[PDB]
Order: sequence, then structure tokens, then C-alpha cells
Amino acid sequence: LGKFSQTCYNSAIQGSVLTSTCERTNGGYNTSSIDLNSVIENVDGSLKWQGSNFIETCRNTQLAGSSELAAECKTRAQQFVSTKINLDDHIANIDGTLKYE
Amino acid sequence: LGKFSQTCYNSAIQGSVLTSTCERTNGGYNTSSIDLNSVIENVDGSLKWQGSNFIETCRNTQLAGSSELAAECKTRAQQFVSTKINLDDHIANIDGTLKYE
Amino acid sequence: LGKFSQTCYNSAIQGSVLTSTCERTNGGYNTSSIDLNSVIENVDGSLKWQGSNFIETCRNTQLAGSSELAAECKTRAQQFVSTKINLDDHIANIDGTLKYE
Repeated sequence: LGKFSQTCYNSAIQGSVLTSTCERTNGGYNTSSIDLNSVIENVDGSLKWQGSNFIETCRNTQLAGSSELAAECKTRAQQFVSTKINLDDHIANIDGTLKYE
Repeated sequence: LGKFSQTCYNSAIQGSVLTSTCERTNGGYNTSSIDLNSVIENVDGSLKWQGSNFIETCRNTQLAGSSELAAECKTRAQQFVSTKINLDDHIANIDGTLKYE
Repeated sequence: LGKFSQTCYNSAIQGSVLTSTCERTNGGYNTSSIDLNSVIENVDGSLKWQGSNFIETCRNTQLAGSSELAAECKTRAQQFVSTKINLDDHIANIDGTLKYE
């Protein structure tokens, strides 16, 4: 999840904009930018990843008791993500034969 | 802070909107509304008090090493503290282009 | 620990199965295979050891370079979870009018 710095070089943050040179899936490199102002927020003096508008991602909003907002809210949306794992870590050649160690 | 419910009566929530009838300081009553969609948000299935735009409320934004966004941000109580966040969490390289996932 | 690659030739991933041709200690070569499904887990979109069953939630499995397993993996399933927040925390009655503070 994420993991851009592993495949990108020459990164800089100018104001609220991140710029980097990232590898392509089949070779070459591409310089590109992304404004982080729409995904990061200031919560109590601590930078954080911001959530969703709750009226689009929750159901049955209601008052509970005297002062409580209650809802059934949705978790992070499900998506497909590229990932990799080094098979050298635990797969071995043991007399011509592959096994786990 | 806050605690409207100690001086207000007949509260209701419809959508993102809170409506209540509150006591005026020097006697009498007033029904008013507030939109909770501008101050509350959904964080991975939990409702939380929204933070602030970090550009207009933080100072000295810089990349720290590989993938860290570093700055000093105004706390609730308006005093600056040093804060960092790892951009690798959610910024990915999608075929040469930088994208939030 | 492991490192089959630097001793094994012509490796391929079909589904969850690694098939390669490896050199014996005393002799020539042998082609064997190992099912990785029962040994690699998909944890929220990241391939990991110390678990099983990744193949049910990951697609387009390929060999990247000489020893890397590459895939497109499903992140945690989205679900509706009950949540509450206390409005008293930051909503006040300012002279009969609801305000955020």
C-alpha cells in the first residue's frame, strides 16, 4: 500500500505539492506531481490522512441520548493494489528440489 | 468546551444536520441548526472531529529524507509543535505517475 | 535462508505455483515445483509470509525479475460498522445559537 519512494527518485515538497521521478511498469522514468492538500489535514497539531465526507459513506445518522451523533459508517473502500514479495526469503534449492526453510 | 446539551432541548438529527432549541443568556429561547458535515468526518469506519487545511494552518513544509512530510502545525490551543507523516503510507507509483490509493 | 534463485534457472509462476530448474549438489539439473498458496497471505493488499490462501484474493500473479512474486491484491473488504461521537465535545450554545468552538 503506497510504497512510492521505493520506485521513485528526486523527490521534493513545494508548499503542498510533492514532485518525484517514478519508474514505469515496463522501463523508463516519468516525472509527476500530486497536491497533498486534499488528502492530508491538521488534526490537533498532528498531520494525518483525512477521512471521508460522512454523509456519503455512512447510513442511518441519528441522535442518541442528548448529545451523541450515531451512524453505521463504512471502512476504507476495497480496491486492487500492486504488491511484491521476495521468494528468496524462504524458498531454497535443496539438491535440485525446491522447498521452504 | 461545547456542551450545548446542558442548555438546549428537543434536539434532532436529520442527515448531517443538528437542530436544537437553546436558552438565550438573558431569558427566552432560540431554535437553530448546524451542519455537522463541515466539522465531522469518517476515518476508516469511525466518526471524528475534522482537522484543518494544513497549508493555511502549518508552517515550514519540507520533505525529510525519503518520504516524510515534515512541518510545524498549530495545535487546537494555537501553539506550534513539530510533526511528521510518512507519505509512503498512501502515495503510490502508478505506472510512472504519483497517485493516492 | 532460501535464496533458490542464484542457483536455479528458468523460473515461472502459474497461479500460486513456482516451477524452476535447479542444480543438484552432485550432478546436473532437476525441475521441481512448490505451491505457494499454503505459505503466503494477502494482508490488506500486501503479500506476506506467516499466513496462507493469498490466491483467492489476488489476481495476475507473475514472476518479476528472478525471484519476486508480483500480484494485484484485494484490500480489506468494506463493511458497515456502528459508530458514535459526542457532540458536546465542540458544539456550544452561544446565546441561543448552536456554534462550533
